[PDB]
Amino acid sequence: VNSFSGYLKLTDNVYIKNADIVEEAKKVKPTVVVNAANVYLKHGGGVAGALNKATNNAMQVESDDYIATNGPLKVGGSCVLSGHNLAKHCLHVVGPNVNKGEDIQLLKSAYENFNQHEVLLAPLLSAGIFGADPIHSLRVCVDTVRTNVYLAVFDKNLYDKLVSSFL
Ligand SMILES: Cc1cc2c(=O)n(CCN3C(=O)c4ccccc4S3(=O)=O)nnc2s1
Repeated sequence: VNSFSGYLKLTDNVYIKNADIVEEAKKVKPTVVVNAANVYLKHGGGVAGALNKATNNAMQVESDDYIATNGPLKVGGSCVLSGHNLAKHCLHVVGPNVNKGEDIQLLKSAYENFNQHEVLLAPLLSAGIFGADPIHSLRVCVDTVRTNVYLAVFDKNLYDKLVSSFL
């Protein structure tokens, strides 16, 4: 039993809710919140911009030190950093950005990072400003993630479409 509330159950391990991931993390304080990161951990917009703003830019400060030490992530890769005031940890995961021409096949590799954590609060990878089809992102999530994932979808119209079209 966990404290995630109001989710629809899609499969044995995947749950979904029309919610603002910033507000969900602030309420639940999950062990792991997933950020929709880029390889430079430049948290400018979309989910990353919102998560970072909620940390008063502390996420960006920590991320800049991480990049200065380690260099950029790989598309499809991830790193674990602090969750600041939102969660114990933040798993920064890089899904492919379609508006950069990146290989959508890398979306499965991106979701594989979730399997290293027993429970996560997450957005749909490569959705929003990353330019992929969210119905496809949900499909890849369900077919790749085996650990317990709680998906927050900001847009109510999209959530209904994802639910209604979910096979
Ligand atoms: C605070 C934040 C949550 C969040 C999120 O959940 N996503 C993934 C789901 N969405 C889309 O694919 C999408 C496409 C067109 C318009 C609106 C949306 S959407 O509902 O935001 N993307 N960006 C953000 S920014």
